[PDB]
Amino acid sequence: GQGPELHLASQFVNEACRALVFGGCVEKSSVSRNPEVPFESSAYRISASARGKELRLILSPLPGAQPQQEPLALVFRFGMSGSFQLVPREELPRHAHLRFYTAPPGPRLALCFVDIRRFGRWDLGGKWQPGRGPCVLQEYQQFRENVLRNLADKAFDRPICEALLDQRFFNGIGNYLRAEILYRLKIPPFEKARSVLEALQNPDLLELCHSVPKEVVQLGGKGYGEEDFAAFRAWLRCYGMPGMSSLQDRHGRTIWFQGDPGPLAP
DNA sequence: CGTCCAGTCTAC
DNA sequence: TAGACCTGGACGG
Repeated sequence: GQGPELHLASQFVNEACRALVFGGCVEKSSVSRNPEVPFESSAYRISASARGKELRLILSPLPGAQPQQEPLALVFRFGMSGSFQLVPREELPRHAHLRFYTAPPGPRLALCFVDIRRFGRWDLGGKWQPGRGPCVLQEYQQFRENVLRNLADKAFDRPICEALLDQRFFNGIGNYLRAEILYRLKIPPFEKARSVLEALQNPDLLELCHSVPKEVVQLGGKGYGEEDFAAFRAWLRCYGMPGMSSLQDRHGRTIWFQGDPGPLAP
């Protein structure tokens, strides 16, 4: 997932879990190299928030719950294929790598972090990743200022299409988003980032870093629901669209665009 | 059957 | 940085 997917995932967890009580342990799959979640309570609620490309689950025991302990926070990064599902306890999907089980009684459900490729990671501790910039979705003015106020930084030496993936400044922006954002302003992807952003001292390039992902959020769903996917493929104008160019950036990631590749092309 | 394609993280 | 980390779907034979 990118910003939209992480945000929609957070809304999914909060709606799904609003009226559920969890109890017992936090089960990890045998295959997962992420840490055991050292947490057990007779009764806890789960809530989520997203910030950029990270999602924070908070495990909050009910007053009286045993053992007495304080809330525990986990941050997830999804990598290529992470997601959350609320499933029947005895019908876990494949690659359900972390599972929270609803308490005795009630219909026995499991909230599962599902990650086919296992590129996703989780950390004990609620801290956002130090060095990630503010969320392009929920912290727009802070994100905007964090870029224009630090254009001297060497990150802006790189092609704009590469800078847009630097989560220190574009926390939430990933591959389809950079293609879709640049196509809307017909900016060559290998224009120098500083050159494009100097200008901004018309929805402009930093506004699109906010408004474009917000469009994806308003599409809704996307595993949070199959025509959900069709609605997305329809929304796309550039990424993987017939008649568009593609190149490799210097980290081997495919940028989609129309026309002028731009000066710093390989 | 095979090939090729789809975001960190970390060792050097 | 260059390579590591994984599965599954879309292809072509």
